[PDB]
Amino acid sequence: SNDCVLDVMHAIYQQNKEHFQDECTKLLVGNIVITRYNNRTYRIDDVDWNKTPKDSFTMSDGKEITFLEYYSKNYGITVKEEDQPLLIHRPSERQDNHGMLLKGEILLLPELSFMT
Amino acid sequence: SNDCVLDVMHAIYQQNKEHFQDECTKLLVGNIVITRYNNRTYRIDDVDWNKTPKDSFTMSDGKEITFLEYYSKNYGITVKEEDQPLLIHRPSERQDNHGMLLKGEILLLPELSFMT
Repeated sequence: SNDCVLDVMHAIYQQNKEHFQDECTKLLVGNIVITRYNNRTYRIDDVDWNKTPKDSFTMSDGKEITFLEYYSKNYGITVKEEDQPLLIHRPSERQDNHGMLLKGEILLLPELSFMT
Repeated sequence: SNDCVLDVMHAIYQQNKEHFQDECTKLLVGNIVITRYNNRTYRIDDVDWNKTPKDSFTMSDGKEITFLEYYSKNYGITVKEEDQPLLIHRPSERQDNHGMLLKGEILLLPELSFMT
């Protein structure tokens, strides 16, 4: 059926990629992980596929820093896979304020998380 | 089950990616495409997922050139998607020489190929 091949390989791609992501979340969301570099423990609520260790976050005074730097400075850890998604853990009284959010959101790297 | 999360997301990834590729070939291999930039027509025998327009090929005297340059110089075409696979078309009397190959192999970009 007349149509650019790449464009077809793009549609097909999406349909598959999406099934892949929906399969990791359906397997991770709900379970408990251990950040081994600090013996802590969190329960995954979501996976953020649109973020990556190259992205940055904003500390208290506004200063921004990429997850890559944050981990080598605070933990002396060199993140290998700079293309992994971020694991999301949400606290217990996060939204509350009818609309606006309170507590932020905890972001872990799959590379440093281990299952149980 | 105790195991690094990323490593799990890697296995799961493969199993999916592979299904994706096996789905494009199972849909392209056998069909006829039209390189619109020259009204030619070929029958896809394979898709080479391990190659990309950034790879190069060797002309008659050995001189190497990337598909990206080859297309802007010979056709004045600027390839957008530098991450697409290469479509493979094999001729009719290619191997012959009990072992060694004769005629090479024709490589088309999905971005420039259209189906029928």
